[PDB]
Amino acid sequence: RIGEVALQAAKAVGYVGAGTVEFIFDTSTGEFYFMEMNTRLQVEHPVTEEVCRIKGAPLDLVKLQIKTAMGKPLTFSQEDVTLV
Amino acid sequence: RIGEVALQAAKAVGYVGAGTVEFIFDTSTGEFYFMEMNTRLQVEHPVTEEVCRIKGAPLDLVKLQIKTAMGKPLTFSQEDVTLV
Repeated sequence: RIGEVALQAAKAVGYVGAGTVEFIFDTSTGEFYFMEMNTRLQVEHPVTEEVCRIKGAPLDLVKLQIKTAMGKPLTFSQEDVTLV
Repeated sequence: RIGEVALQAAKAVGYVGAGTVEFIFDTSTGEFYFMEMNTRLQVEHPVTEEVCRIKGAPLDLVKLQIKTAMGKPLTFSQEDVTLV
């Protein structure tokens, strides 16, 4: 679900490339509320990489951003990506 | 290459669903020239199916057409499909 909310916001403003949506969460309430988003690659990009593989292959975040600039379209759905 | 030519024509007119582009070819010339296209599912659909697999799974042409009508987007690039 975190994804469905995040994709709605990025589509609404229109977005190309890589980015990060930030939330704020309370355990007692159990719900997440939007706080801020950054339209820029974070410093924490290589961290999230260790917990995601696409089509069984290692993921490179910067690679795609160059390929995104290339104009080529993607090759994978949200599905091909799995955490490990 | 047959693909690159076919995709150009379908994009130019705009197209949704399944279709077939027909060519005419001379061995002596070695080049293919456009003759006609049909904007309709052929009768020969199950034939081409035996020579194409997507993500290693059996392909169902009619299935996708319902899923295309569903509004869901695809899950595979031109690559995932291989002949066998």
